[PDB]
Amino acid sequence: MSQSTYSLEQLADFLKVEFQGNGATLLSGVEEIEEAKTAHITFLDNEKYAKHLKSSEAGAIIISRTQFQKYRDLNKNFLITSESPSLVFQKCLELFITPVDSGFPGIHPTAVIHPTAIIEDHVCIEPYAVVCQHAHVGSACHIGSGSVIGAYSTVGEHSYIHPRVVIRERVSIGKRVIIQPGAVIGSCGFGYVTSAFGQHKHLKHLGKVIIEDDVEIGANTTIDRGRFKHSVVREGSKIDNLVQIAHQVEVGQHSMIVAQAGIAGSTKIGNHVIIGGQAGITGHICIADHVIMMAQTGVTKSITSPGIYGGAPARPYQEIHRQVAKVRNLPRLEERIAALEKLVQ
Amino acid sequence: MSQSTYSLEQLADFLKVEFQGNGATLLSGVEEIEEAKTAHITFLDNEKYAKHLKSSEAGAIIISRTQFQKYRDLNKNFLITSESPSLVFQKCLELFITPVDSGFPGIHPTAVIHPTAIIEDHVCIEPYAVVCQHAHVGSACHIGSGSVIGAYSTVGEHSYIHPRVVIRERVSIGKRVIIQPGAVIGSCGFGYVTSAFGQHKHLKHLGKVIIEDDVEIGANTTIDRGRFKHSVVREGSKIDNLVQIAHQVEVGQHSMIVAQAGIAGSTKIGNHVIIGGQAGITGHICIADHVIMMAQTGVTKSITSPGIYGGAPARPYQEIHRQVAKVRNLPRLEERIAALEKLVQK
Amino acid sequence: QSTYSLEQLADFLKVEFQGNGATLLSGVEEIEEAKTAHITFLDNEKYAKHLKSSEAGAIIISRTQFQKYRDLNKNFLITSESPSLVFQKCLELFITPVDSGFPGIHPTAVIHPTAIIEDHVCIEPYAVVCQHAHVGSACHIGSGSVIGAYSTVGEHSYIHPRVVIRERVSIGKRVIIQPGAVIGSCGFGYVTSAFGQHKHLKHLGKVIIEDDVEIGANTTIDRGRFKHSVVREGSKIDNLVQIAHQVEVGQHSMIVAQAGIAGSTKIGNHVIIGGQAGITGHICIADHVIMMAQTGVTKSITSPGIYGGAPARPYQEIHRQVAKVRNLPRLEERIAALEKLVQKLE
Ligand SMILES: CCCCCCCCCCCCCCCC(=O)O
Ligand SMILES: CCCCCCCCCCCCCCCC(=O)O
Ligand SMILES: CCCCCCCCCCCCCCCC(=O)O
Repeated sequence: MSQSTYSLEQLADFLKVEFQGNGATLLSGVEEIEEAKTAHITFLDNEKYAKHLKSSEAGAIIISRTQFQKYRDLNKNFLITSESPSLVFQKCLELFITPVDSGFPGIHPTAVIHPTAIIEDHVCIEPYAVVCQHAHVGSACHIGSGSVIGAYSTVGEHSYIHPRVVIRERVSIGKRVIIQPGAVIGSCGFGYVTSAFGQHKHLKHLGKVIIEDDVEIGANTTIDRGRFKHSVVREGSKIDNLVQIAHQVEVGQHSMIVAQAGIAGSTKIGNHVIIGGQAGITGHICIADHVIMMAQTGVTKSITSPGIYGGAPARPYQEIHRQVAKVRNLPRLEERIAALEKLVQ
Repeated sequence: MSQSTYSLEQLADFLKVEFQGNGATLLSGVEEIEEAKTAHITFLDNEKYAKHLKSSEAGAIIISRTQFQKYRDLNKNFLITSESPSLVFQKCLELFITPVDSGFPGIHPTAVIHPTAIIEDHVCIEPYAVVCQHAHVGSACHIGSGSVIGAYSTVGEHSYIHPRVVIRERVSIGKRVIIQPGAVIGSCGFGYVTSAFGQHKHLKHLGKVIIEDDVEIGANTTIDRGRFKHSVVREGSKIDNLVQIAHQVEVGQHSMIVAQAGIAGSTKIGNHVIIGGQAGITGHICIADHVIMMAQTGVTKSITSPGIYGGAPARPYQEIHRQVAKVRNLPRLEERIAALEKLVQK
Repeated sequence: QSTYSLEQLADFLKVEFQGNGATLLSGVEEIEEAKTAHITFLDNEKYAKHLKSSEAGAIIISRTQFQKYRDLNKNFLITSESPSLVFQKCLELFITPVDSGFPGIHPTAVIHPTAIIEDHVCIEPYAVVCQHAHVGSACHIGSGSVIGAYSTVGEHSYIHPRVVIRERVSIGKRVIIQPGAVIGSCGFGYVTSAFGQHKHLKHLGKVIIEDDVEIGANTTIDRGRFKHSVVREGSKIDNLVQIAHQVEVGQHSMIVAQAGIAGSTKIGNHVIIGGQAGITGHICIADHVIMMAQTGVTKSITSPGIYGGAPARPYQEIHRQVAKVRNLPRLEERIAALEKLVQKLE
């Protein structure tokens, strides 16, 4: 609704934060640091940008105490914080732009709930959502339009599920979980026995999917259920869009899987891992904790020790960095085998 | 059986196109030029050398004025146009297979429409679709069965939204846009802050997504919203299936993204660009106008000049072509040290 | 969930046992962490090391494999069938499938008067069956799914929730389709003005899914401009897969998650396409060809065998290539020091 302006000083008092420069500077929105004019509050997160600070027009830059110590002399208007400058920036963001809901509060009449399903306090089920037999929908839970909550599936308190998500049977979603539109949770794992005449016999997958607390699942991401055990995404992990997660995959706590990456069956990913965009990881292997996998990686063996890895096959960062450099240098190496065929003897 | 027969001349008059050949020739279907028979209507590509034309045994051949000039002397039945042969072929095709909707005209009773939302005239909203608060659906739109138009979002006139599409809140769709089944427009960016030794906190994404006119978005493709700025697909760009558009990516006009490709956050892609299938582009870069990236390209840095690119990391095409070759020639280069090490006399 | 003894299990399975047939067992579990109460099996090799020291109450094992471990004092169940299959027979003794609790045709189903629905068929809340569709007997139509105009579903097929089937698609007998899939979206074909502009062409071809095909979650299959796209019988397709327009997938082929096949390409019978592999348009893949994950096929393949890499090359050749690439620092040695006989200046 708004088109609000506030004074630098007003913003500071709001943010409960120290400031230097004109208290009366007028600020009408937020903007990233390179683009920002005198109308905008902005931030610098960590040194990545730097060059963009002394030239910036920003009428206010949100800064940390160390960065203020580092940039003290520059003639800018600062808001000095001890929290993440990006996280203080978010507070400003939320001043100018407020979230918006669908405008269908509580349980819409068109929402179908099976008699055996248990509905908790303060829940919101949107038009045309379907809750199946013996499902548990938690307290303060949001279920979006045309979403499905399958048989025996449970959705822990404060979870938010966007429009057209499919939560198959026997899936348990933890607390404070966010699922973007299109996500499929609990699809059949891709398991066959090929007969001698080359015909593929389906193996009925009767496992579960466990998605733990504070996990996020992206748009149109598909997580398959295990054959008999469980596919698991552990507490705090964040999964981007269009991601494959095959039967009996386990993802650790506080891990990140970027868009369009895929992980084959019975692979375990450790805690605090990053899987880069469009990466691929085979079945029946492990990734150790604190591993970062670059974008477009093909990982063919377990990665046993922490560090950065890239390429396909995946090799440690230094080894692949060298490999690329040497491949670019083949023309210059043939030139050296050339000069050598200058031999008279 | 064929629902229809026409004479060359009858069809010429239907198409509003000149003809050259035998006006009485009978025509009862369409086929591609290398498979067409006497009863068939076909078109001349734009490629396809003279040999394709000559040995074609087809009742009629849709051709352009320029091409005709070059092939005046050939005894074929020609349907000569100043438009694109294919576009004209299209109309011919539509005489043998007629397009079919779902059979639910106008606004279905089961559609749910928030009182605060404004639905223009002549709109088709199919069964079980939801239109949220302060949404605006323009005149002559189609909202597919079960699709969702989010809070405050706008759809321009003559847009076709197929079934089970999610348009999230604050999304702007222009005129004549087509969105395939299952697409997701305005999901949240993948943007987090890291605290407590690598725990990831959610950052509310409150920017919009802007889709300009004549843009097409393929099936199950996902287009995230910016953090505060906007994700933008410009005029006339066409996006395939299973594509990822990351937070606040800007795509130029008349650019093409092929299936399964992905652009990471905050990247600019200029006009007349083509991103081949299953490609990846990192965040915070630029692709100049008129760039073509081959399938499975992995782009790591900006591209500032036009032309074809491939490989991962992406290099100009000339480059990865020599590379593949020198790599392939590795044994034959090692064989040359199996000989240039025998000469080690004294 | 109950308990059985080895002997009872052997007799149920019609399979021979070795070890003590009094051993009580009550569940299943992967080969490593199987206790005396768990049944397990061995059907690859990468977990074979876990056998010597595994504690399973029962190990289902092939006649061939049994030779290598029959000396160990583990309880074995020995079969000449698929160990995995025999294992499945056990699995189903402890866990049972669950339906949604909505039998037959839910009153919210919206069915067009001109559609035909056979006997003994389930249609779950808010499904939408459009004009001139036919749904065979013993079919399951999952919640919020769409069956488009003139589309048919063969008997005993299972459509999971939120599946979209567009116009003129024919699903064969006993097919499974996972949530989110999209069958019969528009092919990615445009007429490109010389000027750069891209013009839409309604795709009107039919799409055919033959009996026993399985299609994965969120997989998208496009229809041809006017000619047909076919998935021949028995083929299994995984999640997030792109099948572009006019593709023929031969019979009993496997396509793994996130693969993509480009336009009007023909895949043989008994073909395996690995995860994230890509195949260009207008080419051919011979019978019994196996692509590895992340393969990039750029040319037709005609000889059966294992293929990998990008561009695709036969197994032993890409192996050797990776090998010679890794070797490059070592090969530079034999060069650096080969050059350092400019000491032959004397
Ligand atoms: C230095 C050599 C590394 C090997 C080259 C491949 C990956 C480089 C890392 C940057 C990202 C690659 C492009 C994919 C981007 C994406 O999908 O989001
Ligand atoms: C880039 C596709 C256009 C066709 C022109 C031929 C260029 C060679 C194909 C690029 C190499 C990658 C092969 C995978 C193809 C795909 O994913 O669709
Ligand atoms: C980009 C490939 C060319 C180079 C040589 C290719 C052989 C090794 C790469 C195989 C990747 C296997 C990773 C599995 C990915 C997945 O499961 O989806």
